[PDB]
Formats: sequence, structure tokens, C-alpha cells
Amino acid sequence: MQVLHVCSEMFPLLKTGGLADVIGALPAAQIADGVDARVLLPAFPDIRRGVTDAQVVSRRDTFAGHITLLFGHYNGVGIYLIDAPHLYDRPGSPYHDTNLFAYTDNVLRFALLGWVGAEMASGLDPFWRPDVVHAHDWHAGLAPAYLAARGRPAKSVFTVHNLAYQGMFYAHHMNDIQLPWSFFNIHGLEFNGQISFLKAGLYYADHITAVSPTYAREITEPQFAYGMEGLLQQRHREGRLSGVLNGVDEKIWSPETDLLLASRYTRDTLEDKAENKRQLQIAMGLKVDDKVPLFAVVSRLTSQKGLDLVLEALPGLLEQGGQLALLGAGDPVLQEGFLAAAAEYPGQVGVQIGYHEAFSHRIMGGADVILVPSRFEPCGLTQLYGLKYGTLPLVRRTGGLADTVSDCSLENLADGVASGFVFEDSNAWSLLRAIRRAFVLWSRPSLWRFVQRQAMAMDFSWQVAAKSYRELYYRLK
Ligand SMILES: Nc1ncnc2c1ncn2[C@@H]1O[C@H](COP(=O)(O)OP(=O)(O)O)[C@@H](O)[C@H]1O
Ligand SMILES: O=S(=O)(O)C[C@H](O)CN1CCN(CCO)CC1
Ligand SMILES: OC[C@H]1O[C@H](O)[C@H](O)[C@@H](O)[C@@H]1O
Repeated sequence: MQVLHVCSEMFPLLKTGGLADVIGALPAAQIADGVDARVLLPAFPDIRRGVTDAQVVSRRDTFAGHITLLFGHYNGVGIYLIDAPHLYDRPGSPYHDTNLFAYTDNVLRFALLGWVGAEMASGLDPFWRPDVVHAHDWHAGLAPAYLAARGRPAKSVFTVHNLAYQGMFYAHHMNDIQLPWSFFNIHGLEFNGQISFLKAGLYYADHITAVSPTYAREITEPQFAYGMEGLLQQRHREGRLSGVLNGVDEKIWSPETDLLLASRYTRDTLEDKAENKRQLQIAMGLKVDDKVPLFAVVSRLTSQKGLDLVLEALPGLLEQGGQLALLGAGDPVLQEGFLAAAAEYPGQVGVQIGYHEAFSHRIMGGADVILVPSRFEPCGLTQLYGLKYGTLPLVRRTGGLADTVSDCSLENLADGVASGFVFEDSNAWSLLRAIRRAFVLWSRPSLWRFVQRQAMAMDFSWQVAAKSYRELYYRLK
């Protein structure tokens, strides 16, 4: 069984969010579980420099110009790179320029990603050919389309990590991407009078996967599908939609071995976490105080994440005696709002705007609560990281958060199953109730400790996830 993942990022080489974490860990899990998994990525500078043993497999001409297909290894997994410097050798973000504008040739940059994914099924590499092309998110959405147009020389799975990113391009670009014009149809890749790469992935794949069981159910609803629900309802009825929960990479997210921490610790030695908290407070400019709960955010700052609710809830949180440490980058309204909060409440609110990989570990390892009040959340990896680090997740019951966190209710505490704090509605009052719940449990230190140890007993394993994908791949044949 040979599988090629087609995607635009991979931890630790290039990361803008959880997708990178997935691609960095799943393939090695699949190999352990008996599937020859390989990865296809554009040769962005950071990726190209990480894969030091990469060799030439072939040169091709393409609707988007020439590629050199490279193959090397990273952390033992086979990595193909699309070297096309005219498309991919640009600084910063893979998706947009310095001014945060999408590249004007994005249609070509990502149509090419899908195209190479599909070519691989036809022998682009004379030495290896995937049985299944596994495409991730809109960026790779054309791969099942090129496969369909070639008579499906391999099976395809499409996994949605986030349905809110649709890969919308003007219809005239059908001219530029070498797909049958007949594909521009509602029974095809057309969506609201434009090309959608997301629609393409959803429509042409043999099977669609979402990144949690409940997100898979949610995307059949208008509220979470944004127009795509009709397609998704049909694919569900056909038995072509399913949810496979993400795992966590233990090599990197384990307080037991985390080299980025002031102090390592375990489920049975949580007293060793205290030093991380002290150093976090010092680093953030917070009052150094072990009697007070430290709430935390590590997050992209977009409306998905419900962090406007945190801004609203903040006075209530501070009034009860809590602290907030935030790390994040995104909407300037959010950035400025949180910066204003830190200025207004020095020693109670610490804020760091930007992307800081190492600093997220020090927050995860020092904080008491991780706020994930998402409006929607396909999976959420930060709350899984919180569980593992005994930093109790406070979450909205939506998507993967609904699948992974158990509220501190009477039954859950009595059944020994409670692991965090759950609220229902996307408003600050509903959030503030879960926050109050946290303060109440905080006032009972041995119950807090009991919930911490249950959080740390939760297991999110890539090799277990691998087993589900494997069933899928064999089912498709
Ligand atoms: N500002 C940041 N600095 C460092 N890491 C971040 C930052 N924002 C998000 N992350 C990381 O990116 C990943 C986010 O994944 P996830 O919670 O699945 O949400 P999303 O993929 O929607 O961003 C986590 O590993 C998280 O720690
Ligand atoms: O905004 S774009 O559509 O131009 C590019 C991406 O969709 C932005 N991302 C990166 C991939 N994503 C998953 C990150 O884990 C969603 C946000
Ligand atoms: O699948 C990895 C990640 O994909 C997307 O970025 C989602 O926004 C996030 O919830 C998920 O954890």
C-alpha cells in the first residue's frame, strides 16, 4: 500500500498552523502501521533547505512552466519537492506576499501542486507510484480533479482541515489550468460562479475525510459548510464522508521530554511544572504568584477562534483574580485589542503578538488553563497539547473540541472522566460561566489535580489514526 500526501506545509520545515503538525507526524505513523507513506510539497525555500539529501527524479513542462521533481528524506520519511523557483522561491508566507496579499499567480502555484500529485499516479517517478493520492485542504484540491480527467489511475482521498478556506479563483482561469472545460459545472469544481479548489477536492475525491468525527458531521450543515453542504450531504449518503481524529506528535509535545521547557514533568510529578509557571510570569511581565490561575492563548487571531469573546470576558476574568498570557498573530483589530489590554492591566495581562514556536511550549508548559473558545474548530491541536501538558482546556463544544474535552460536570468528575471546561454558545456570558467553573475548581486544589491527571491520561495517537486511514485506503483498493 503506497500513499502520497499532497499538501503545502510540514512541521518543522514550514508551519502556519495545525496542518503542518499533521503532515510532520502522520506519515511516520503510517509507516510504523504498515503503509508506505510519502509526502509531496512545493519547494518553498524553508522546505528546500531542510531536505538536504534531495535528488533529481525528473524534469517536466507544465501549464505553469517547468518543474524539477526532487526526492529526499526528512526524519526518515520520503519527501518529494516541486522545485519551480519562478513559482515557489519567494520569501515569507507560502500563501501571500509581505503586504498580506495573496500572490496573483496562486491559481497556478496550487493548480501545479495538484497536477504533480496526480502525475505521480502515472509514473512521474519511474521508481515509485502511489496507490492512493491523499490530498489536504484547498491547496491540493485539484489533485482529485486531474486524477478524474486522466481516468483515475489511482484512488484519491481528500481531507478537509478547514472548510472556511475555499480556494476561489475567477472562472477564466480554466484556460490556464489544463482541465476539461466540462469540469466547470455545479457537478464539478464550480462554486458561486467561480472555480473552487475546495469544491474540486470535495467533488472529485473517491473519499472525503474530515479531521474529527464531529466536524465531519458538522460540515453537512449550512452553518459550517458555507454553501458546500449539499455536496457533503450527498457524499455522506453515498458513504464517502468520514472523520478521523488527529493525533499529537509526542516527539515534540510531551512535558516529559520537552527540551524547550525550564522544567520537564510528568503526570505523577506535577509539582515540577511550578517552575515553568514562575518563569512564564516573569517572561510575560506578570506578577509572580502561584495562588492565582494563569489562563493562556496560543492562537491564530481570526474570527474562527472566538478571541473577541476573550477580550469581552477579560474584566470578569481579572476581577476573579486570574491572569492572561496570550501569544498570537492575525487580525489587527485583535492584535491591537489585546495589546491595549496588556497596557491597561500590566502584571495581570501579558501579550506577545507574532509567531513564536519555542514560546508556545513555555506557555503550554507553564499555564494553568488554555482558552480555545472557537466558533468552529475542525480539530484543534492546542487543546490536545493542553491536555497532555496538564494545562486544562477551556473550550466551546464544537468540532474536534466536542470530541476531545470532557467538562468538569458532576457525572464526569464521578466517573473519573473530567478533563477540562466546556461552554456551549459563542458569547462572552457563556464563556464567563466556564471561566467561573475554572475558578471554582481552582479553589479545590486536590480536585484540580485529579482533573489534571485525567487530562494527561488522554491519548491522541498518530499510529491509532493511521489504522483508520489504512482501512480507508484498502477499502478503496
Ligand atoms: N502565534 C503562534 N506561535 C506559535 N505557535 C502557534 C501560534 N499560533 C498557532 N500556533 C500553533 O499552530 C498550531 C495550531 O493548530 P490548531 O490548534 O489545529 O489550529 P489552526 O490549525 O486552526 O491554527 C498549534 O501547534 C499551535 O501551537
Ligand atoms: O488564506 S489562504 O486560503 O490563501 C491560504 C490558507 O488557506 C491559510 N491557512 C493555511 C492552511 N490552513 C490550515 C493550517 O493548519 C488554514 C489557514
Ligand atoms: O488538522 C489540523 C488543523 O487543521 C486546521 O488548521 C484547523 O483549523 C484545526 O482545527 C486543525 O487542528
